[PDB]
Amino acid sequence: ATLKVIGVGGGGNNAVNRMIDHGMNNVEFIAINTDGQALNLSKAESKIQIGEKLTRGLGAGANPEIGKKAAEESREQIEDAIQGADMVFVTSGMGGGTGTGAAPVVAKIAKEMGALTVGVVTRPFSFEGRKRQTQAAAGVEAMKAAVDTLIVIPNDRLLDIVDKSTPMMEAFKEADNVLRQGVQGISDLIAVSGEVNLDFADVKTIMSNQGSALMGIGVSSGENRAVEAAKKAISSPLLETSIVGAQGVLMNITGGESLSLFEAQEAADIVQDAADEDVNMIFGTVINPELQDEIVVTVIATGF
Ligand SMILES: Nc1nc2c(ncn2[C@@H]2O[C@H](COP(=O)(O)OP(=O)(O)OP(O)(O)=S)[C@@H](O)[C@H]2O)c(=O)[nH]1
Repeated sequence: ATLKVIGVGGGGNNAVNRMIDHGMNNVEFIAINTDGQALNLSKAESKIQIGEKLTRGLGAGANPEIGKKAAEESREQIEDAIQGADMVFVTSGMGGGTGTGAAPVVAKIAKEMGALTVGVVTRPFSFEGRKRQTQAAAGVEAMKAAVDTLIVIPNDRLLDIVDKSTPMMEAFKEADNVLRQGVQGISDLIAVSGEVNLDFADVKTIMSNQGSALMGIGVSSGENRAVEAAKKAISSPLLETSIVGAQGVLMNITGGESLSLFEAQEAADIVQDAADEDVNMIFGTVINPELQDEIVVTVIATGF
């Protein structure tokens, strides 16, 4: 199953560049922008410049109608770059001109083409003002009605989880953790055949046309290693929705040879309780003898 990560706008490409510098293998990146000046500094193995005649190589100057029309008009090259993909993550800063307008349509392209399409967008800092927060909003709703399932990140939460000293690029990286977690997690299920296996059909089942989504990976060792990992796993302070009310869950548990039944049940109960609802849970496990004292819980939860 081939996974493609698509940045749309400068935000999206920064997202991409950081994720490359982090090193993610067996995921194919695509950078997409109106701004040529940007794309020239992207590390993406594949780049697509859109709205060329609309903007002559400049960004969309905070009118999304431009990013929209731009992409809608470079559809065919986009499609060629997409093709061969089973799942696509569409990543974008909402509020700009390019992202807000083009991103909803990259994903609508991606959905019609048949891909399982996950939106991962940022809402902007309150300090960017009301007007941007509203353009951002319009984007997010287009993105919701355009994808299978959407992840939203109000940028303001960074200010809540950062200390007064943290460089800006660090805060943005911490926001990247969401995308990195989903991508690494799914990539990992797909690549490994478990004792109780999860595969891509399960991903399709919990993620197709489900609205809001949470994606986590939690890692821990110690006494309560399984409760602690499942608790790390299901908890971003960076999201718009919590886990509560979830209606679909896919959950994988990876451990060494001492992975107990009792504690697999314990992590699964962390989750099942946490939704506060009768869930459709699909459950899987992997015993990786390399792993010594630590376990990793991968959780993907939708249905809000
Ligand atoms: N969290 C995070 N947010 C970003 C980043 N880059 C931009 N943003 C936010 O996302 C929004 C849009 O990002 P940006 O890439 O500048 O828009 P654009 O679509 O490129 O807009 P334009 O070039 O046509 S004007 C901005 O309002 C900003 O708040 C980033 O690297 N990390």
